[PDB]
Amino acid sequence: LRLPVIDLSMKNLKPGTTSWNSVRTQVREALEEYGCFEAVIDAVSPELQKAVCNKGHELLNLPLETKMLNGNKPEYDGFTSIPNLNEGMGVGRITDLEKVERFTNLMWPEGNKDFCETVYSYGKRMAEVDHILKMMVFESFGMEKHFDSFCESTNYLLHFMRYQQPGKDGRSPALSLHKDKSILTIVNQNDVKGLEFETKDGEWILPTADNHIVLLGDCFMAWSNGRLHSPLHRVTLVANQARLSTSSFSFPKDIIETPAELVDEEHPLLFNPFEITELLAYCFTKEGAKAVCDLKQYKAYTGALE
Ligand SMILES: [Fe+3]
Repeated sequence: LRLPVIDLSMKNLKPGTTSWNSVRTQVREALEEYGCFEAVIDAVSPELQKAVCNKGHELLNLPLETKMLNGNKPEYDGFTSIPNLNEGMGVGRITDLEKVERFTNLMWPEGNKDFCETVYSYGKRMAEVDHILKMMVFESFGMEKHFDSFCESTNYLLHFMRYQQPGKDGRSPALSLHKDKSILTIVNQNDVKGLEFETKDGEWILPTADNHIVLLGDCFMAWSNGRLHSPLHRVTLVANQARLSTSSFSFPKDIIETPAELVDEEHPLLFNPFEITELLAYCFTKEGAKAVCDLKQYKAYTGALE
């Protein structure tokens, strides 16, 4: 039980090249079988990775009243906390420099150029990794001519989750089982492990914290008509130390729609089209939390599997 490891060294990785075609096959197979993979990413230096970790702590160290200024939508960017367990919040529209500048001046009226420049740089570099990976998936399904339309006005999110020292060694649950509602999520654990995936079998893979982890969200699973797997995951601390994760999410401009090419006799249409803002909100309500672990419990489900 160990994840695929995919070398996304940007060197040599241009469309049409030999290395690109090899990496494309690895990405498609990993996201079909596991829904995730460890990724070696040099689009971001170790120096920038540590700077973004420091910026996450600086944001989460602000007063509660300041963090609340980022709104009441914890399904996307809003401040969330389970007392004595975890806290988190996000920078929405991280690839829009004007939106990052506004967010920064909301949090730091006297200014914080270091925070704004660091997080925008990381968001831009990780969005290119997301773009390349989606492109490889589209190419793998014969859909490269539909790719630019899919990607128009992609929404990117940078999200920090912090986990308090659990007070014990061994094993301390810290975040509950869910599927992400992104297209892709790219996670860095900042040298402390705990992210844990359920296999299709029902086994558990707890990777080390040396590399980025790519995982599929329910938007890509729906786009693929269930051909790709969105994996169930949770966080379990394995040591008495604090943990901060840095995660990059892609979301569509508005609608996800499954292309006709991926529907056939053996693969009936699983999901009607749906709006991401509605899905995200719904999963955070009492009546809609059934959809957190399974998009088939959402209103878009066709009932095809009877
Ligand atoms: Fe997640």
